[PDB]
Amino acid sequence: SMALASKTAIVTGAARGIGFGIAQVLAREGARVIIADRDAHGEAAAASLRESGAQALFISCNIAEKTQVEALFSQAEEAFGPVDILVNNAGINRDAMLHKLTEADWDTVIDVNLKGTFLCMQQAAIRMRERGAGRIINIASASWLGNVGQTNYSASKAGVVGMTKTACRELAKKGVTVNAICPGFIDTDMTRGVPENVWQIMISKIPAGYAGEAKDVGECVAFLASDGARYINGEVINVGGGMVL
Amino acid sequence: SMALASKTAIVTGAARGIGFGIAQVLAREGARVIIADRDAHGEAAAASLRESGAQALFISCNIAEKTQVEALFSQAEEAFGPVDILVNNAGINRDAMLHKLTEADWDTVIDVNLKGTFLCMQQAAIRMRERGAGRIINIASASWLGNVGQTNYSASKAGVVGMTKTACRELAKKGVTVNAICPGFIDTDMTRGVPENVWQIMISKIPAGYAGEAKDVGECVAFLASDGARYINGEVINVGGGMVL
Amino acid sequence: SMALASKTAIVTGAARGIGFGIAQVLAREGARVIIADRDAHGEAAAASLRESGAQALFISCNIAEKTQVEALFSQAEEAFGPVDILVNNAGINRDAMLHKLTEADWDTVIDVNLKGTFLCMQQAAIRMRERGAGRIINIASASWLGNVGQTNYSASKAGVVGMTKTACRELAKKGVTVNAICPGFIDTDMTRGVPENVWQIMISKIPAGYAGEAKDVGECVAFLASDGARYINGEVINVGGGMVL
Amino acid sequence: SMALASKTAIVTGAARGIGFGIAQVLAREGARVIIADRDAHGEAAAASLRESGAQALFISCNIAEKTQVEALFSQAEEAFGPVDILVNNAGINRDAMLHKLTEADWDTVIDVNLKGTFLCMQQAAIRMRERGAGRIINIASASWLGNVGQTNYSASKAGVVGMTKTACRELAKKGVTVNAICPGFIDTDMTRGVPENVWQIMISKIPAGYAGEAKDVGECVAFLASDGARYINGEVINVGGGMVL
Repeated sequence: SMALASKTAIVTGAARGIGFGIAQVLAREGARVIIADRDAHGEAAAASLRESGAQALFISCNIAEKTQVEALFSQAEEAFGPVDILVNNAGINRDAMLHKLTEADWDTVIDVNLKGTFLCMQQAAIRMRERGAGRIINIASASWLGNVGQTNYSASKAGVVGMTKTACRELAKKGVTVNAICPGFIDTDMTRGVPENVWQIMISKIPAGYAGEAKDVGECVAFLASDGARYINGEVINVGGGMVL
Repeated sequence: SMALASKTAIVTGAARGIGFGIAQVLAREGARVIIADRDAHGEAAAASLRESGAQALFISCNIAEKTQVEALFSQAEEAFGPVDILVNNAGINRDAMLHKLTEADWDTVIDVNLKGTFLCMQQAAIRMRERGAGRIINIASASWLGNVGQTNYSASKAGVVGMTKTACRELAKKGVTVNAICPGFIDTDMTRGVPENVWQIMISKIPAGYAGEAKDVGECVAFLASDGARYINGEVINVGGGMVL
Repeated sequence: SMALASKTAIVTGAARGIGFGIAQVLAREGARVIIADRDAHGEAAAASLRESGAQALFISCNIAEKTQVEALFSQAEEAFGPVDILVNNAGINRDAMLHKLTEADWDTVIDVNLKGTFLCMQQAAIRMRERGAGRIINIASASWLGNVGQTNYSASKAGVVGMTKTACRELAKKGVTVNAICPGFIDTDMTRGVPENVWQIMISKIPAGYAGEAKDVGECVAFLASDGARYINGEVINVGGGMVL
Repeated sequence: SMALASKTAIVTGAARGIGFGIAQVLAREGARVIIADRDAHGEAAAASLRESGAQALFISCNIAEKTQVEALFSQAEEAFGPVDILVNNAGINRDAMLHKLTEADWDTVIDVNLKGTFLCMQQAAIRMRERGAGRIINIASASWLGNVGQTNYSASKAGVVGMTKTACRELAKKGVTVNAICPGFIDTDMTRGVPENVWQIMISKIPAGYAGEAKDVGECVAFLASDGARYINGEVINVGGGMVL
């Protein structure tokens, strides 16, 4: 109980899906949570958390724009005090085969997934290194080591891993940990359109024999955010039931 | 509080060092703990846990002998009920350069570190797969990807990683998780004789800038042992403050 | 001798350094080589190859612009016929600590190193998948798993690894291999420009005890480009004398 | 042509299968080859190489016994001069699920695959470090990161990777490289003996869409053995057409 009592956390992309489950678990452990998203459903997400007794706020933000990320952090800190935990979960897909991928679809995915994560990491780092404490948890993807149709997405999520590791080397001596999680196949409100035949193939690749839930990702986030995980830094942890993509 | 309430754990090699810190954290979270070791100080270790309010017992065992591992599990279960958590921490070093390593020093390290871990995993697996639940956590080493003077030790700990991954593939569908932890440079009661100059070199390789404590390893074990970590399987998690060996 | 006889290769970033050594080895093995670079010294590079008896041409190109990459490939094929081998070596650095990295310096490094590599891979893939044969060799970096001061560079080079792996999955069945090489510490004008203390530290991290040459990278490229390496696909091979960064 | 002219190689486990394909390619490149095996078909293997124009000799050896490995190296050097290249390919399987694996089947696989490889590496290292040159190439397996039914085999082959990396760290400064290859799914008499459903499943896991040949592994061995690969050390290279097990 209360591993993260009165810590302030920003979770990007947390209106739905994996990010909302992360937010739920952080709130369960006592964190005050900022849901940062472009999706207006973020307000309903924050309200759901509040209804359960947690303190939460939605801040509408496009993380690809530095000025908006700056404003996000300033507003978060005005509301809830210093940001102790940043979870970079925001990510989009615009899949296409390598020979067909448009420049626009390339650009959009790199801008959100990779640049947006950099911009948020940067705002956290500026603050956390001065304060001498912090947690940065990046949500990458099982696709970081390749997946058909995901030239842009795999580039973006592998790039997040590289930044995770660099950031660990720069920030560990300041009392900050920076780690990445790679979810496996997670069944959420954002995967309700996966065809049955495709689910069967996915499940066949999972030793556990079932698709995970958003809260499985959230439990790992909450551990990494805790004081107990002070000596885990620069790691890439799969939360996937053994699945190899 | 009490993430492992009602659970029973065997920790091998837990009389001192990293293993004892693992046992302390599991006990803190409510597990009943069997300290399995050849070291007679194991009794004092179990007594220390009892003095702190935990349920703990020492069982003298040489994990390289199958009959002793069988007896360990039968006695553990007679005392404390079904073993929910196995932590394979026992390991020894008999270091030598590749061109100098004696056959006896080879044989001893493989027998304890690799065969002993297999024998304990096997006794856990037989039980856990029938019961439909379990946790196996193997303590490997940063040396699994090579270290001067450690042909035998690196062989043994890399071999533990291979078995971890195999066991995940076999046991995940039965409700068991199998994961490995690689400690970095951890300062314990078993490293009090490391020379100052050698510590300085070690610390220079750690981004965090300090050597970890046995309880840092224990926190990660306790998370992996928890119900919250049900979807983490087959992983190798470094607990080393960013250190690359 | 002549493992790549009358194959056509484009090597990006080949005016100097690692890329020029790659070009030298490909030419030694009989490839006709396009040196593609922004650096005008590319002409002298091509002339050096020609003086040795090889067929080589310099094409001035900024690989961050899709139109220039399209023109590069069309010109290459008009001169030397179908492109059998693409080596993506072009890359820039604009290093800075995470808390100090300007948006322009982020943007520029991603645009050249990551987007530019994608655009070249895409032009190769369009052609090679129709022809039923090809080689794509991406030069990543030891920094892809982190390096102080290299948030942007490490992002870009880890992203190249993700794309390498994706491309293998899409193109292997078409007779194309896609692989990456991570040079270690290679003796070039750029590494000779680091401070003396940094040079000594780097040599102390290399088991071989010396900094490699550009031609060492070239030998690995030439093997992967050969018919003998038809079954090596999606790999990331370090050419670094054992160095772990 | 003739990348390994004047060199002498020992290939263990080279009577059949992957090891014989390795021997063929080394002989094609001009090496004198010792086939070291327990299998009496080793004589026919060496005769086939001789019939093709190569220098080759069969030496019967059980690599699990140190005295036999010592005799192997002494006899090899009496016949063909200093051993420049050691390829550790010998390995056996005694597969069984973790909960069923007998002690004898554990013991035998570790003794051959892991101890035997150590003993051979040790005899090579003693010699090569004094001479200031050498190549050690260990054949591991795709199973080193887990495979159902292969607790013992996966332990043994992961252990080989650990030793490879250790040996690189000790021997690189003496002019020796130590590397490992992990074959994928290679078409041999042994893989053709799997059940139909397993064959189909395996082909579906290979991006290249076909099972490789023993000579594909041999091509990678021959490159690593060459002077051109002097700066590749401590690597684990998959020869698998992109296959992830």
